[PDB]
Order: sequence, then C-alpha cells, then structure tokens
Amino acid sequence: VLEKWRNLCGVVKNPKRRFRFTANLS
Repeated sequence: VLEKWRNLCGVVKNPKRRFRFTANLS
C-alpha cells in the first residue's frame, strides 16, 4: 500500500491546480 499514497499526493498536495479541501470547519 504505497502506490495509492504516492498517487494521492498528486491531488491532496497539489493546491496549485486543486481547489484544496482540508475540510476545515467554517
């Protein structure tokens, strides 16, 4: 279980293109 964590970072750690949703309580 690593290819999933290395592929997720491409979106979870890509605020440059991603809207970035840390689910912070408004």
